[PDB]
Amino acid sequence: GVFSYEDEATSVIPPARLFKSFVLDADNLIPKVAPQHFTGAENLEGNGGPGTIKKITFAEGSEFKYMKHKVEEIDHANFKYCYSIIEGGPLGHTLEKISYEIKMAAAPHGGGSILKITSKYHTKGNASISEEEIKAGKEKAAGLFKAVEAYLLAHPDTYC
Repeated sequence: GVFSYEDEATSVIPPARLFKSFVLDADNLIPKVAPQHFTGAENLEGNGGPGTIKKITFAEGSEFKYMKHKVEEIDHANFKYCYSIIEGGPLGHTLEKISYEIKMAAAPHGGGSILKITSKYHTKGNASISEEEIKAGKEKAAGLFKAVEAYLLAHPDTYC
């Protein structure tokens, strides 16, 4: 079964800089912003553009866990950024794929931004999606999104 879920999240980061950070620097941004929650991330394929693969990694209790996120599309006109689980352990075993789309928008105050995000859970066979799996997907992304603001306010000499 195909299951799409969309959210908007507010950021203190400006809309093009919100976009630019998650496309140009994410491999370093993950352990920059949350070094106990993630061990790091590494380029396995491409050049940071479409057809890129990021091996994203955590242990958080020393039990090592991995994802591979294929960057499928990057669109600088829309400031849209699309990737999926081509891999995330059990997300290949009873799920098959997770189709992401990060889209920026303006904040109403014009200071920071609104992050818009789709995550699309593809389940194997007739399997219904777990609410706890929908939550597990959101919480790692929302973890990094709140952590990059806290990082950017703690270490402001980055231009992003």
